[PDB]
Amino acid sequence: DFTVASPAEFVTRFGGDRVIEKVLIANNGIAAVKCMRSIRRWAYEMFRNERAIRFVVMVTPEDLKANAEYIKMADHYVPVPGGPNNNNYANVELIVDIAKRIPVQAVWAGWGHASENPKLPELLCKNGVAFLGPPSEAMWDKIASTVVAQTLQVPTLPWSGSGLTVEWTEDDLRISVPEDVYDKGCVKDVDEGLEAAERIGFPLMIKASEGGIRKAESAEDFPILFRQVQSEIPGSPIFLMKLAQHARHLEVQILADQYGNAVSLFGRDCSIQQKIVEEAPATIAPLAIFEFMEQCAIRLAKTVGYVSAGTVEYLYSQDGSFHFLELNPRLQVEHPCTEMIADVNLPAAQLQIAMGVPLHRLKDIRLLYGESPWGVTPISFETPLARGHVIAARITGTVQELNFRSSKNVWGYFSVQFGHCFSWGENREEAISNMVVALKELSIRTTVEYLINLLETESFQNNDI
Repeated sequence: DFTVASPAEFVTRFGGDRVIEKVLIANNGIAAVKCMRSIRRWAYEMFRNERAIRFVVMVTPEDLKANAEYIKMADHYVPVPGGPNNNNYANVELIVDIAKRIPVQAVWAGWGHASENPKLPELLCKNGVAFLGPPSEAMWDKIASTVVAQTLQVPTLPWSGSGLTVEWTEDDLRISVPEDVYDKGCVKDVDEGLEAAERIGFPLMIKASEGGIRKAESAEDFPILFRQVQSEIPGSPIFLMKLAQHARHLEVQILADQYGNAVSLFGRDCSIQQKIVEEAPATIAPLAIFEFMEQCAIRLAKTVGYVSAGTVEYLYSQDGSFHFLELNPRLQVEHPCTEMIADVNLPAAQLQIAMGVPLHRLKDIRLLYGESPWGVTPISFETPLARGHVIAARITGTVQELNFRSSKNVWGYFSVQFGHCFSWGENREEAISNMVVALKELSIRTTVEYLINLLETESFQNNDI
């Protein structure tokens, strides 16, 4: 019930600093379709015009030949070289050239391809183009980020850099890891390798940071395996990190604006492991523990100057301990789980953030926090209940939506085959049951029998680790 005439009017009235009305999508397949469907839906709601934000897509010969849906869906497309993605979707220089020549005001890369390449936002920024994602400085490996996490009192697994911290009360006058602290997290010799490994305990991983990884069971296996890592990527820093036991992958979803505000959007639990089944919210962890995880995730995001959507990945074990793995600096294909339980349109939030709109002016965010939809006053994101429950199951640039007649709260896609079904319920029990009902409709096979067995076992229904 608050609408405006155009993107320029929107940016002004909602406190932004940059008009974005045409976006280049450097991706194909489901990413491109979902980006467009989500932002057009928001565009319809904000401007009463579904095409107020225009989309240009990049298209390979392969995608054209298959007549991929996202091609005709877009308002414009640009043919690009085929072959492996270094020729097309992951080619930063090409993405940037296309973006300047059209011109568009922003690029969305979604997941895969160049989405994790710092050089993309950097070159886009150099050239006056926005990125729907974190800035290059934010996005600027496992050794440094783990040191940054420890500096901010986020728990990490025992590793060759355990206990390292950096100078930080430098305040919101971006953190940085000194070359000299970085090295103490590295093992140079088999000899100092073995010493570090005796502090850490076995089993542990030996990892080339420029990856080149071996699992080591003992001090006797260690030297052979360490030499193998060095042979596989010569010159790389090597670090050691302890394996985790009786553990589960969980994530906190984060959304940050360009003003140092960041909020969590609950998170996700991979309850069957690649991920076969993913769930939102992560009910495996007691709420008090998960909110502490959220607060750690948020502090990390603010300190590195994160912008846009991102995931903080954790391991969680039966004994309640959790450990930071990494901040995955992009939207993920499983994001509809989060959108559903939080009622947040994530690609549209990414767009609004790229136009300079603050978090507290994002309507979905205000409503999530029980505030007026169109108020202007800041919100304490430190001082919401999940909307039901979602199970996402992996089933196994053309995109076919999945067709449910008898099953109700279920949707999905597959593409060329792999896809997901997503099932919502008022609680976990109903979400699981709706999923099983949908898979049975799907079965009129192999993937469905595999999943249905999974979902029907007591261990899963109880959510054991």
